[PDB]
Amino acid sequence: LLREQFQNPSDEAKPWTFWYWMFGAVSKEGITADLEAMKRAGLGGTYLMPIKGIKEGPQYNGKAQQLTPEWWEMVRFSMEEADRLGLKLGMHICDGFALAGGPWMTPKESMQKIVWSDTIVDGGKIKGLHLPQPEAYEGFYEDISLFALPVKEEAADVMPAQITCANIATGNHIDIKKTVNMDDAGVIRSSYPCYIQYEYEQPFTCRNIEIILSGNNYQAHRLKVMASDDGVNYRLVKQLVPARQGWQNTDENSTHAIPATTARYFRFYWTPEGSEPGSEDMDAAKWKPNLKIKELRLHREARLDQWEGKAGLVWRVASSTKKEEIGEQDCYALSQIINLTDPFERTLTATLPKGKWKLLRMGHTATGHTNATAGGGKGLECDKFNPKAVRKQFDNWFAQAFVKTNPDVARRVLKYMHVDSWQCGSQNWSDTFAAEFRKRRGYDLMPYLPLLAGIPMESAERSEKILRDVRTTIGELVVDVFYQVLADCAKEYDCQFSAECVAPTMVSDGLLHYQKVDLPMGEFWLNSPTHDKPNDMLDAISGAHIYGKNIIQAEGFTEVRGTWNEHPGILKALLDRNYALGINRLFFHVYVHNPWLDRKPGMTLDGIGLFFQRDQTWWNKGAKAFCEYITRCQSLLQYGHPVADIAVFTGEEMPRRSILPERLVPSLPGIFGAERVESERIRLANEGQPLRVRPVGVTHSANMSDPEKWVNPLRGYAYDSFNKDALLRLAKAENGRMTLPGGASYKVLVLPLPRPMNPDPAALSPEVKQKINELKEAGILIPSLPYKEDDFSSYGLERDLIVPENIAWTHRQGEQGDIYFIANQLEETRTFTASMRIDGRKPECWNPVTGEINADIPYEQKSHRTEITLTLAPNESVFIVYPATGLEATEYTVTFTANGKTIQRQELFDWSKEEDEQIRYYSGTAVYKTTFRWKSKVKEDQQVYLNLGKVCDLATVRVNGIDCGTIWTAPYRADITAALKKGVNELEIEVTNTWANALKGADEGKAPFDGIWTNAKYRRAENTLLPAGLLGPLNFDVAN
Ligand SMILES: [Br-]
Ligand SMILES: [Br-]
Ligand SMILES: [Ca+2]
Repeated sequence: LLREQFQNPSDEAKPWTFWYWMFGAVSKEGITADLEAMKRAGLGGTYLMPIKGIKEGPQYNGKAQQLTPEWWEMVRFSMEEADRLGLKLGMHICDGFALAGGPWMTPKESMQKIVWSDTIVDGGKIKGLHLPQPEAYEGFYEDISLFALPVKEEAADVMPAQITCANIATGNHIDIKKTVNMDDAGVIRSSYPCYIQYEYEQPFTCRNIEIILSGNNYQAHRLKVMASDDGVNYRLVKQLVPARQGWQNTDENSTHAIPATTARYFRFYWTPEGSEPGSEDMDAAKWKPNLKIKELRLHREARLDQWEGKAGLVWRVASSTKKEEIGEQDCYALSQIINLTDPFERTLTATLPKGKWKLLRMGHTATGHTNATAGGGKGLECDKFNPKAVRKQFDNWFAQAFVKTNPDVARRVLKYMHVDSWQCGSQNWSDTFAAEFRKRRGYDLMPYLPLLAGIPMESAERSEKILRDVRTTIGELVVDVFYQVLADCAKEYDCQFSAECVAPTMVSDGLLHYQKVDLPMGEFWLNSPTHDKPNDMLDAISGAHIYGKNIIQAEGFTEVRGTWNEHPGILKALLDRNYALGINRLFFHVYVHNPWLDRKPGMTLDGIGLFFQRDQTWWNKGAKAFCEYITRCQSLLQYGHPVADIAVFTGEEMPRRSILPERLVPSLPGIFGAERVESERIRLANEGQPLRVRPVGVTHSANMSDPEKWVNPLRGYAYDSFNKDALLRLAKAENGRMTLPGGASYKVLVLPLPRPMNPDPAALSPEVKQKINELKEAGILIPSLPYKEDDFSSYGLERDLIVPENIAWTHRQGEQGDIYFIANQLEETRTFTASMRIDGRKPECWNPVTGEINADIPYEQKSHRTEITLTLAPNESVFIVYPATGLEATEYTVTFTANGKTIQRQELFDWSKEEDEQIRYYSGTAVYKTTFRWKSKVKEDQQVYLNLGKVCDLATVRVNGIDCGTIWTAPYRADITAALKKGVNELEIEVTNTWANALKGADEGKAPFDGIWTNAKYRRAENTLLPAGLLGPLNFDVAN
């Protein structure tokens, strides 16, 4: 029954934590203390993951380097203690937090890429010729083919150039030293509009520019190319366009094609005007809009536009190459190419026709990626397309946890196998790739292998059709090999399989892998706009919904710079909007193991939060009460199936992933509303490229999308993104709706306009065209775009929930009835109407903070909907469920637990404004004791609240020794009804703040007690003491 799930939730409803072991510094005494704290807070389990080793942190004197006998003894003891306490465990598939590496992997067994070497020679008879050796990682390299291409032009690929620059920006304060300049090594820097000029001795013909960088630089890809024969009259060649790109973009340079241009002078003009704001698919646009280029390489030999990404070496999306850029005469036919593979530190002997020929020697080598955050378990990443390599990774780490510990205990407690978010670049080859390509795509890749160096063949269109097939195959192999093999291994060891995202680092369909896993998992960050991953969150939730996975996990509260002012009151709105998106099992990031019992707050992940661990000031009472709210919420939010009326198709480009709401605004302007259309015009215009600092010390693009401003963006409908695999393999028409196994059922199917991640757009395959037609004939609404009405009520599809803005919500339904989660996102008390798409059933209001149920709230039935009036306090949330006078106190005694000080006061006070330093700089818990008089006996159906006024930051209330609650969020009041008596009552309130004030104290030689230490170095920029204590005033509230 719903009422007993809410009141006595199951173990599946409890949140979990990540548990990080730092630098091999681990102790048994800390393990016991940590696991007991976790059990007392009400967590269900933890994922044990060690991060770095003694080399990275020698000062900590760690005795538990990964994979040593001493380390395995800590893992065994942890398992033993988890069993005693009734907690469960998981571990990741490698040391560190990403991804699938270890010291047992050789270069041959690691991720592979196609590499090559060039040389030009005269034809006729060739004899014992040595060829240049391609890139070989640690000396590993293997030949595949050797091609001979008849040169298109005899002139050289590059020529010498005199390089100069010129500032063109005028007026006002222009820091003259930040105008364009070139250093000793040729590196070009600028913060103001400028040109860079290349002068050739004789006219040069340029077909593309290879842009080479030091790190990332969005602005480098926005140059405007101009050319001149006479040194004064210049003509426009091309405005360059940045390719879509993710945070791991540095493994390859970028080639921008132009129309073939013969000139003595090339000018590259730059301005920051017209820049796009940062996002997950233009990651470098997050950073300051300054220009920085290591080298521009102007090439003569023809190449496809942005080929590095199109060959799958790196995660990128760009437009197909225009005919103006690569025409018939720029491509090679198959009959022109002479394959010299058969003719054998090797040499070549054979004979060519007369003329000059390019000797293109192709092969493969390792990409060079490692599980970089590992300690003892660090080495090369496994080949993701090789099933024996993938199995080997499993056997050498995760499988060993059932052998090198106690095997019977391991089998009871270690029930979860995790793979985290991908951080190992991309790969475009393996020994099996040709054959896999052959079965799946229906033709041979091998004669076309020079496409993977960007050398065009037959036509531009034909070259790019095949390169898309290479990319498609890459993504298919991530799922059918790496995930498939790991899923077999997990089932063999009786483990559940959780996984986070593959996008935006590895070429993939970002949703596709979620079919092979039990527990899709997303990520959401606290106070970290440059590192948040809302598109990851939508990949995991969309994947779960379309592939029928009921439990959706999330790595929550990850904080790029923690500053020790975080407590549960300021985490609630963040959590609730991610519940509205559709997660239902939270994993806290992060609980770090503190091996010392006399250092507080102790060891952290170099100051990366959330600092969620036993030595937090608010752990004992605050972590517990938060986790109780979380468990009540998650009991209802795992019930039944989620409701979503709209499916949005993710297309046929590669790579691909779920679609962010902002990118749908041009398709559905009516649904989003005019105010959203207008605010988006202004944001994307991005006038002045404004900067924001958040957190302390992280300067970034101010107009980047903020997920807090995208609550209920379709104004009462919900959507999932939806891929070709689900369309072709799972979708079925039933009663005018598109259904999928596991409970998804959509009335609308959107085929969005061309968009930044699908700009061509990629043509729909005949099979996709066929299924869409079928679904349309069966009653599924395929709207005509742009869709301009406010909603879909014209077609019989009303909004699910009608509420005002800044109200986050979700809807679940099953045999026992319907549930709406409704949450206030503002720091304001608000009263509003909520209108739900439910006809003639009685609603109830269930309160997740307190566990109270009000089964008889007022409501009105109107036009076959149900309306209620809700009052929500700041950040307050509620579930709507449908079945099928001043205090007058004596002298306060206030006792500061951590340092034993006690004082006597008549009036309440802010700790941070006291003259005594041991109070002024205090962080921790203080116990207030007083008495008050109650006039009359408590009547029947009379309810009394003690209102606490302003609490900094949480308070537990006790009346005549009876616990009346831990108060951590609005409204700040406790129900004292049952504890009251006539006469004098005893009043005790325990109040706890955050660590900020004590750390500022300790930093300045004014620590308020002994034993303060942390490796977390970041602090609030403001340099102020925060408000602290029970500020009041205290008041009674009597009602019925
Ligand atoms: Br870049
Ligand atoms: Br897009
Ligand atoms: Ca992650």
